[PDB]
Amino acid sequence: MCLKLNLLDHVFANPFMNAAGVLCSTEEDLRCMTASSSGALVSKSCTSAPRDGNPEPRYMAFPLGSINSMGLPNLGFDFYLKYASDLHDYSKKPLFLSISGLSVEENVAMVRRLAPVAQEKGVLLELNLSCPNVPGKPQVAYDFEAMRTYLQQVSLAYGLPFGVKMPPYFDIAHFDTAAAVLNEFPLVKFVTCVNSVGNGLVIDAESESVVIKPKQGFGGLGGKYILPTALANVNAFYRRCPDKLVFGCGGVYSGEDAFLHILAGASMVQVGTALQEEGPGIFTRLEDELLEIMARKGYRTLEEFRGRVKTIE
Amino acid sequence: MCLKLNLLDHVFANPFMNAAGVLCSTEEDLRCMTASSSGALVSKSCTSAPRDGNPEPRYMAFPLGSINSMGLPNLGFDFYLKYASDLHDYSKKPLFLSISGLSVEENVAMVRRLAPVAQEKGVLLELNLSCPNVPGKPQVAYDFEAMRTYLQQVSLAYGLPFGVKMPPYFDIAHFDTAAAVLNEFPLVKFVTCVNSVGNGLVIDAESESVVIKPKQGFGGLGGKYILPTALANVNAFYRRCPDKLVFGCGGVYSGEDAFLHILAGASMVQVGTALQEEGPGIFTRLEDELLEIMARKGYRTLEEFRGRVKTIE
Ligand SMILES: Cc1cc2nc3c(=O)[nH]c(=O)nc-3n(C[C@H](O)[C@H](O)[C@H](O)COP(=O)(O)O)c2cc1C
Ligand SMILES: Cc1cc2nc3c(=O)[nH]c(=O)nc-3n(C[C@H](O)[C@H](O)[C@H](O)COP(=O)(O)O)c2cc1C
Ligand SMILES: COc1ccccc1CCc1c(C(=O)O)[nH]c(=O)[nH]c1=O
Ligand SMILES: COc1ccccc1CCc1c(C(=O)O)[nH]c(=O)[nH]c1=O
Repeated sequence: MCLKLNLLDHVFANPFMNAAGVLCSTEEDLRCMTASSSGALVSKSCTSAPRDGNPEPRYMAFPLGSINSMGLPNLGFDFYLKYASDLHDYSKKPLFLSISGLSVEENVAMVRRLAPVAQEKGVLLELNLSCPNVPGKPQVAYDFEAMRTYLQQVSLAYGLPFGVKMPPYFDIAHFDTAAAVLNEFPLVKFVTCVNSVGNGLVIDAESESVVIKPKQGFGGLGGKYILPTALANVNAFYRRCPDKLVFGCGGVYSGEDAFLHILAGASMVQVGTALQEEGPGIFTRLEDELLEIMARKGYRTLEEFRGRVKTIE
Repeated sequence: MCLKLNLLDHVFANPFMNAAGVLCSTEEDLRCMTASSSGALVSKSCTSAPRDGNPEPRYMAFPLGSINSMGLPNLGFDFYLKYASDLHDYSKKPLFLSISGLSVEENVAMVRRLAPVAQEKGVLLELNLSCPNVPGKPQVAYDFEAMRTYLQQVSLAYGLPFGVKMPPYFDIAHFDTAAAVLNEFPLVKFVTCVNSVGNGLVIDAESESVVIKPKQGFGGLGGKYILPTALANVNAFYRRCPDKLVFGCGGVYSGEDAFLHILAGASMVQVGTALQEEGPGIFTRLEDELLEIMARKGYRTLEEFRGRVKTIE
């Protein structure tokens, strides 16, 4: 019985990894993720220049999940490119590098310089499209014309297989349109579903106050709130993009939740809120828990059940 | 100490009512809601002709909420219009009728017939701007030009104050656009935020199956999963639509949850999943709980805290 996978010309001990943003901003964080039992890691979504992000408090967690308006804090592209080129030990596990430029030109600038390190070292690009562009316009992946432009320019600039981090969608027409945009780009080899459920609002009853400072308390939701949303997106893109991989992200706290993601179509399974809350020991727990469900069911490998969710009649 | 309020030229014993679709389809259901302690009731969204809806199972509930793809089952507009005009006891509480025609023309035809009953009896119109999926196009409230058409045509055809049931939005630009549409229409006097979080997917681990039959298991989410989404929409439209009332719906299981909705800006507070699961007894509990939290805080009226959620400076 085993959790091994072989995809994107890399070998993974198990499907688990951090979600971009969690335990991945500093060298210390990336060393910690590398030392963990995860099957891979992704570095913090970066911009060309370092960012301090938004004022605190900017993340808060609760029994059913988390809310954040971090402001994209990160150490800048050059730091994560150096980590990929010179510091990461690729004998331990594969590395993804997430980029999240605030314009198409910023993305292009970065991926031009990532390319030779991807080619030589095998770091894998995740492009965040659940990202602001022009204020007053929707985020990139909710603006299909912008999304197409970003994908065309990054495809041309980078020229190697990459993946994309998607926001959740809520309307069948959007699933259809979004997947058709993605399927225009052969270099998009994996699709990570999902980024946060956007612009939720947590209010504390005792204090009568919102719980984060930026955006008058509005921020993106993760955790137990979003697992059925996550599963729907994984399965919608799994069905619509038969020549791509889907990676699942949202609401994973247990091996059971991972099993559901995988039944929906997930290859890799990313862990955000739960990892932020529990720390990197979560990965040995998730592995044990998933193996125990597999043993009970008689499944020996992940491919035996991946995408095999049953529908009714 | 009592929770009685006046809105829309009606008096309400308390801000609670059912959410459209729950406990409101049949004459029996409407009589049960009328006999309850709720401050108001709303009828099942209707079409011009009766509908069977989708195959069963089409609703399921879980500790964190519910999923549904009912398919707009309803007894038809003539039945609900007769209920409003002949059967409802207005001395007990106000009645809202929800309309959800499958085209603008169908909505116009229903509202032209409702108008004189509204004038004579004081029934209130809630226009549902959510739709079965049509391939190649989004739900009406996610297509802003379609929404503007619907509202223009209904406003002209009806000519009296009405409200609109909205799906959740997840993007700040979308809140700005949606609210600007709604503010073009002076007759839209209340906005109900929110309908279900669209097209989630619940999967059962043991059976490895989806839990509802229609739409390959996809359906709208309610209950605990959606409370921060609901609060965000309530507050976003409360801030954007100062000349309208906002009715909150989503995630209410307790008086504290109602208190959060009202802090965010809600005038009435609708109860869907929790009502389906607990039954109409829930209304007495919710009242008791809300009054208890008001007493502990020193609030004597709802106006004292409605929309007064605090932000961090
Ligand atoms: C503190 C925090 C920071 C985040 N930063 C990013 C980011 O920089 N890039 C990105 O793609 N997603 C980011 N996300 C989103 C997560 O990658 C993930 O998509 C989301 O939290 C849902 O997964 P979960 O339910 O496991 O939390 C962040 C999430 C959190 C909680
Ligand atoms: C079984 C069921 C049927 C529903 N039917 C409708 C409907 O006919 N019209 C409508 O406006 N909303 C309908 N809804 C949505 C609810 O009114 C409500 O917006 C949603 O369930 C979120 O509230 P909750 O978290 O309290 O469940 C339905 C919900 C359920 C669970
Ligand atoms: C400036 O970057 C923003 C701002 C608001 C919302 C989302 C982003 C992109 C970065 C990001 C953030 C973030 O830094 O707020 N949080 C997430 O949950 N996911 C993300 O992808
Ligand atoms: C989201 O509304 C839909 C979805 C599919 C088919 C019909 C509708 C409108 C009626 C409705 C339904 C429904 O009858 O399925 N369920 C909801 O949660 N909200 C509704 O407003």
